[PDB]
Amino acid sequence: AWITLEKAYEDAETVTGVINGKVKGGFTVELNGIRAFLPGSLVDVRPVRDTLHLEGKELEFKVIKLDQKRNNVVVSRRAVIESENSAERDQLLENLQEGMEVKGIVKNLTDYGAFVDLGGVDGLLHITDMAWKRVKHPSEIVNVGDEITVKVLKFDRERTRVSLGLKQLGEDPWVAIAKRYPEGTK
Repeated sequence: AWITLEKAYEDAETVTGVINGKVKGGFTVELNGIRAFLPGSLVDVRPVRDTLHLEGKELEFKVIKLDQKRNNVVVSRRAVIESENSAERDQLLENLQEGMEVKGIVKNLTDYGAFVDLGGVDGLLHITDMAWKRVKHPSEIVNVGDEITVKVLKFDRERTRVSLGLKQLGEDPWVAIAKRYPEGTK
């Protein structure tokens, strides 16, 4: 099995595997007795809110990384997912959508930011920038699969990543404070 997964890493082979469980960062797959990890942002082209149907199904994965030292292989639904996303990443790379303003669907929420799919690029929408308010948890404002319009603060071309912000639609209250609250106000 270990020789099998190493060749499929070299040969880019499609291997059948069973997803044994889902964790906060992805799904656990088993391939010929070797433990695989499917990243949450890499599970499917559609951010299907009902992930329960993905548990226990035999599905094919492409070996991205084989770790001899840890007995774990990181797989994603590759082959199929990589050529389409390169064209779409290039399209977003060429369009840049008036400073990357785009409707996006939140694939997964993390405690330091939200993963928002803009159709090819991964954005971290930080809890600080989800709203002007210092929210303790992103889960109350945006649910997995909600469409939010977010404005990009930073575009990382080399990693095909965008840093997102929601604050910029809400008129900056600090500039209003300069007009609302002079020094000395109780």
